[PDB]
Amino acid sequence: MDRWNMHKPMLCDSLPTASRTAAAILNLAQREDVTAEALAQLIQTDPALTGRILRFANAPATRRPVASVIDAIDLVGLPAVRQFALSLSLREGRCEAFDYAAYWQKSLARAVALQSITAQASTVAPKEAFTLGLLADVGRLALATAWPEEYSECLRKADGEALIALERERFATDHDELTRMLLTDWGFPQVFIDALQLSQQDEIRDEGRTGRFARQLALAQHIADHRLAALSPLLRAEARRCGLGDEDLARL
Ligand SMILES: [Cl-]
Ligand SMILES: [Cl-]
Repeated sequence: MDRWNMHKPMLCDSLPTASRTAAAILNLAQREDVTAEALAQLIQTDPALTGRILRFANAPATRRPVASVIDAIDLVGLPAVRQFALSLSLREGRCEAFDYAAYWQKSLARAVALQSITAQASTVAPKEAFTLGLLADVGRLALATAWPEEYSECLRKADGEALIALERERFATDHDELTRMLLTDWGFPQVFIDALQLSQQDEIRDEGRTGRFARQLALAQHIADHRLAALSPLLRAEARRCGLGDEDLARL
């Protein structure tokens, strides 16, 4: 497991993967002849393994950072990435009150939504956006993994802003700050973290690419929450402001 460093909390190797997803990743990883593409498609359904891979690929010597499993593969080679995939052989999970299935389901759905949204726009590369969507709240997984019993207490007594406040008290960090710190450790440049933080405001007025990407993130989040539960006038207005064709996003 990973040590919890109070000054600079950081989990990566120890984050769990879903049993079914791990089984399938291992199956493919042990397959005699698997493509880079098939392996990446499968691996990028898992926030834990995706993070580890990005972090490895972005570690100080390398050269430019990557933000998708397929780009990591091109950069460091399929054999190295395969090693990380086979490492699952060696969880999901200890935090009693944390809904892991819900977390994994929502993370993928959001990744998929953000990819579609950005695919019809010109802000960021959709494969990189997918990854950010996948990882947008990986800080939740990390707290649940690091402090399973303490975090179960928090989860039973609070949600929303009150949960954030409770996390700060117990851990001197919260799941959103932790996410940004993780994403920063794993190689993402600050504009992406800022766009993510922006996307979490009640209302996103900000101009520029950062504002537009933030509105795209906010839309992926709210749309994903909606299916897995229409959009408010504000969100529709923000949707219109990025420019949106609809409405295969509100279902499938
Ligand atoms: Cl440490
Ligand atoms: Cl604990």
